[PDB]
Amino acid sequence: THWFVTQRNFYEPQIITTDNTFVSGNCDVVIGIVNNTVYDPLQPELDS
Amino acid sequence: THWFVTQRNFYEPQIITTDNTFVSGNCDVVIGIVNNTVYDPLQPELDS
Ligand SMILES: *[C@@H]1O[C@H](CO)[C@@H](O[C@@H]2O[C@H](CO)[C@@H](O)[C@H](O)[C@H]2NC(C)=O)[C@H](O)[C@H]1NC(C)=O
Ligand SMILES: *[C@@H]1O[C@H](CO)[C@@H](O[C@@H]2O[C@H](CO)[C@@H](O)[C@H](O)[C@H]2NC(C)=O)[C@H](O)[C@H]1NC(C)=O
Ligand SMILES: *[C@@H]1O[C@H](CO)[C@@H](O)[C@H](O)[C@H]1NC(C)=O
Ligand SMILES: *[C@@H]1O[C@H](CO)[C@@H](O)[C@H](O)[C@H]1NC(C)=O
Repeated sequence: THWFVTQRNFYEPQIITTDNTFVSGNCDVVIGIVNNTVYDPLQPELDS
Repeated sequence: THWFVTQRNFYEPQIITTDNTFVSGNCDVVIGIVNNTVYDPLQPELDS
């Protein structure tokens, strides 16, 4: 049900954030891309 | 005219930000250092 990002050689699930991932292109080009939510750690810091 | 940062093996220009670069030293030591503007993605989030 949930999506995580792990190191390749050892299972260690982390919450998918903007500090784990980078942005390039859009979803109309990558084959097999999946919808999910990426957590932004700066948003609740701004809100609080 | 403009300055970008790209991976060395494939031309893919990106906006020079504090997440693409690291700070060390000052302008008076590096030979050939060039003036430019480094974008900070946190400033417009703080301002908005
Ligand atoms: C991922 O979400 C996007 C929208 O956030 C979905 O794209 C939509 O597709 C439906 C049906 O084709 C359209 O009614 C919407 O107008 C589309 N929105 C956009 C922004 O394109 C996409 O289908 C979702 N991906 C999957 C496979 O679930
Ligand atoms: C980069 O911009 C700085 C200004 O922020 C320039 O530094 C000035 O240049 C001359 C002296 O070299 C005078 O305007 C000031 O005394 C300098 N300021 C400081 C604090 O160094 C610098 O010359 C510019 N570099 C280039 C090549 O344009
Ligand atoms: C994987 O292959 C199946 C066919 O067995 C297809 O239905 C599915 O869309 C494919 N998914 C991706 C990400 O290529
Ligand atoms: C590069 O070479 C030119 C001569 O063609 C010289 O004017 C310039 O100062 C040099 N710059 C550096 C950083 O060595």
